[PDB]
Amino acid sequence: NPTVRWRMSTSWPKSLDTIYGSADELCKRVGQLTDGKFEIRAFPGGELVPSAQNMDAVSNGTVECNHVLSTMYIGKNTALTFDTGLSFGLNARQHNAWIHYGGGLQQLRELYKKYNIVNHVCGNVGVQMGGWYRKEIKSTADLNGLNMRIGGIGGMVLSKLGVVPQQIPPGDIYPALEKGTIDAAEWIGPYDDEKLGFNKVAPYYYSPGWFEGSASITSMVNDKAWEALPPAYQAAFEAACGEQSMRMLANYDARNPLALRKLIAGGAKVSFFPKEVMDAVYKASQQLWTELSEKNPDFKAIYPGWKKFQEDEAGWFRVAENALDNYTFAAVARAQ
Amino acid sequence: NPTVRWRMSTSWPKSLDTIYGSADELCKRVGQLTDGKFEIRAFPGGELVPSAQNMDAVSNGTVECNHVLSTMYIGKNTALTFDTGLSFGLNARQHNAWIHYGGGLQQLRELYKKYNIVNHVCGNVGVQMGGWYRKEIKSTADLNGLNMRIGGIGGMVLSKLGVVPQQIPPGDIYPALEKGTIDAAEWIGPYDDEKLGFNKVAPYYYSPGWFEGSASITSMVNDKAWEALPPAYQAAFEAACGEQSMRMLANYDARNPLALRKLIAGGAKVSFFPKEVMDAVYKASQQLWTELSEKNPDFKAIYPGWKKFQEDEAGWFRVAENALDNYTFAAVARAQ
Ligand SMILES: O=C(O)c1ccccn1
Ligand SMILES: [Ca+2]
Repeated sequence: NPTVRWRMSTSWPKSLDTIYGSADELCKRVGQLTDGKFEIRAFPGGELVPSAQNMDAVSNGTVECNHVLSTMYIGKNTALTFDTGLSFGLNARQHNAWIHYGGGLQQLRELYKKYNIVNHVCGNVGVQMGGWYRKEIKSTADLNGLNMRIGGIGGMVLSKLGVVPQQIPPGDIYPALEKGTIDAAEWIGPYDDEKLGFNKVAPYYYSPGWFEGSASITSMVNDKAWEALPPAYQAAFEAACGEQSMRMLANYDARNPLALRKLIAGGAKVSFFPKEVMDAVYKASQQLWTELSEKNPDFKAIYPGWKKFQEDEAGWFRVAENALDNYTFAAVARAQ
Repeated sequence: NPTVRWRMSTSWPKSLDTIYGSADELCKRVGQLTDGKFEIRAFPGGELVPSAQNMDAVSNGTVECNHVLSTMYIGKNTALTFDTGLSFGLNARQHNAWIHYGGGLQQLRELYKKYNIVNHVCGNVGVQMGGWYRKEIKSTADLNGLNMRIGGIGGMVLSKLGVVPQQIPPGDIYPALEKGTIDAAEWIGPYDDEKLGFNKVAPYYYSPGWFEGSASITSMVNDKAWEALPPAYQAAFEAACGEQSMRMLANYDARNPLALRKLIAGGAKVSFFPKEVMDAVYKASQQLWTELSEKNPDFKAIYPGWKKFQEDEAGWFRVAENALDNYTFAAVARAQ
């Protein structure tokens, strides 16, 4: 097999040894699998192109691949939200099940042909936190008029409640929050959020980030770059992505607990969103799916099967996984 | 003309097709990664050696690797329980986090090296069910004298409450339930149980299966066979295992819900173990760990750190992950 050299434009700061670290691991593994012959170099967000351009830069061949949240690019097609995740959507396990064994990947591949891309799921961050605020969120009144940084489809939901959302890139969130040009910000969770500093300027940390059931990460590959690879190199990339689909989330799961404990020790006020706020955003989410199905044939094509899959998945996880986890987590706490 | 040729002795009949199929996928991916030059052939349980001998067969070099449930070999060393999962143990995500980012893999590698093995995690079954019961379980009194097909660690815990674990060939479980020779049987979960029709002869299908936690699947590799591989072939095996750690579970997550629907349509009564029963089996499990730790320094050395990891994980998952999943699963049910 030949020597192949690619650039991977990520959307993340190097400081995030979780999500960026996973991109680096992916590249390293592809190298190992090919004796260094398939060399992919990852670049932090903003280095090669602004992260807002990471999809376009893959479609036009500027870079061979990226490492992104696909719904940053929601302005291209709202059906991209099936790739990243829907609000109150599938959890990480259920999402990977839908993708690989429920027909999701093939439906997304068809979508991505419109953009000269071959997509691969390559990570997940799980259920996100609800973000950082300067005041208590007691009711939906506290969301009306809020200038909030939020990535993904959740912005579209929150706009219905009067939030003014923006997908400001990660490295730019803290300076805006610090300056006060945004009032609130969500990123991912305790480990990453501590790295970026939001707790220094915002006292309240809410949970859960309903914004996605899980935030799944995608590597978009230029379709001509993909085609040019020999079969073993395609397999290397696929397997490395499948592996990071476990490993990235495993790193978050390992690292987040201590980070939260430290955030609380340092003064963060951690609270659940009130039930009434949860109900309001849930209802707004359901209204959004009705709208997107009516307006976007690509969303309409995927939604019904996706919805049936969620219904089946949720029913089963409620019976077994969650029956056990809810019991065990409480028993472990009592025993502590 | 392969460069390396290995045999993989699995513990499964091909009819356990989610698990055996994953072993096949693993071997196929390794072939893809190496243009067929690292050839691994999988074999069903018993074809090369009995499944009970799969660990020793690898230790002795009879075969290069296996595909097994490590708790089958707890008679050799009870610390192997940490590889597969403890009763009321980690969930699948938490186990993979412990293994890859929490120090678990290194602790298990040190244990396995003494048996001439390099171990890799390569799958997870997810939470299984509590089994098929002819009669309702209302309290721990109903466990005393219960003749239940169950083994391993679950049997050891339940025996403390007066259950009499039963050993019976797989094809004899259905007729044994039909005749009332046994009162109850655990097999696996909906996908596999559906093929055997236990619902037709023992309608109460109890949840959750706490017995095995979220059982992880291991490939034990002979250490000299492992060391003899070219590094790209080591990486191929590692990556294929990391990938199957996601894919096997994804396939069970996709498959189990349809099977559960079929079981319910055949008369399965999904039932939940009462709180009093759950508390009693949790307590009995903790007594077992105390005893295993007192008897085996290898178990004692791992347990406290594993327990702390579980406490840390449970504390964090309660904040966001389970907060959202519990909300969503309930909402999805209402909308359906
Ligand atoms: O832009 C975001 O909000 C983001 C990106 C990656 C993962 C989760 N969230
Ligand atoms: Ca986010």
